Amino acid sequence: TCPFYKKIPGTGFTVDAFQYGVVEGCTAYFLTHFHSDHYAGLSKHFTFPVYCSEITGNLLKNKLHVQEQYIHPLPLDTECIVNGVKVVLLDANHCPGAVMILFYLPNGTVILHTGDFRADPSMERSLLADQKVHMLYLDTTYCSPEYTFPSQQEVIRFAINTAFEAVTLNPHALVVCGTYSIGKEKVFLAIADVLGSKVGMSQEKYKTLQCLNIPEINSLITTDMCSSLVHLLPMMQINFKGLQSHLKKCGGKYNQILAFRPTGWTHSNKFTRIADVIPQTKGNISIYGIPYSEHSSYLEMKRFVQWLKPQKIIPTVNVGTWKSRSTMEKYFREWKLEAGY
Ligand code: NI
Repeated sequence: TCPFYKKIPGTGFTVDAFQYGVVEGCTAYFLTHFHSDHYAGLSKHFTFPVYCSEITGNLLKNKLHVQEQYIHPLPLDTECIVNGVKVVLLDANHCPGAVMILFYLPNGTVILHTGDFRADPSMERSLLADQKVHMLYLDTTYCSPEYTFPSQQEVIRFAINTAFEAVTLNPHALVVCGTYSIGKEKVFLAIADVLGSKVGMSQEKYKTLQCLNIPEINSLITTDMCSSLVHLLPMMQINFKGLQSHLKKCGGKYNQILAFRPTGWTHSNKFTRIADVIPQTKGNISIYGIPYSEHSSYLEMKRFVQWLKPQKIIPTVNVGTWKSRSTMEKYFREWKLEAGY
């Protein structure tokens, strides 16, 4: 049954709750972003309102085939009335189309649901700054002090450099980039731009990217693999048995694959910096794992929460075990005591 942490008190509203059938008393199902654990349940046979960003609506319509009439996109940063309740959608700094939602209840309570987010200082000067928020439904994916990671701009810098040097040394080298969902487009789009290439991909992956309101996208992606030296493949295929094979498929056109795997955190974050990363090499192929995150670091989350000073915090990730729940509450208390809310 729909968990309590996906229900907004004093509304007929639920958040990211599509896999429990008809939720009793739900007049509106919000969707924060197009990642499968969050949309699990939607199909062409959904006949209840869905409220989401414009980009998310393009993905619902074109990838899952939901019918134009049941998709209600809202603009960002704009006060909207939904079934007699004022809401606002804010950019979550997660994947394309991902939002946070602000709900202003008739009784005067104000609730922020983060969806999935990477907290940033720029959020402290958004519409959030204009009033008190009482309840915070929080993306706690990396809510532990070991989770440090660098800035996206640092990680993208590294990648642009590795690739440029490798291709300038060997003009017949391929850059491959691993993907499974939307997210992390900047990794591959940045490398393509330094190399003067479009990024080549399958027809389904091209389909996904054409929903995203990226400007000038027609100049940046293609379905013609042969014309292109940055390629996207499945992350299930980013390995030696899979790369070798893929290098065979190109028809004696490249003699070296340099590939990137953009992961959130892995335990080699604790001991090695970004400047001093190495790859795994079997022959002419080399695979690099890069810590590109679209979720808050521990410190990023902590700063945001200490600035917001909510009266109550409900975690939405890592809630399945008592040990995890207990561990997060301890951090929340630490934070509150240090700050004096
Ligand atoms: Ni997500």
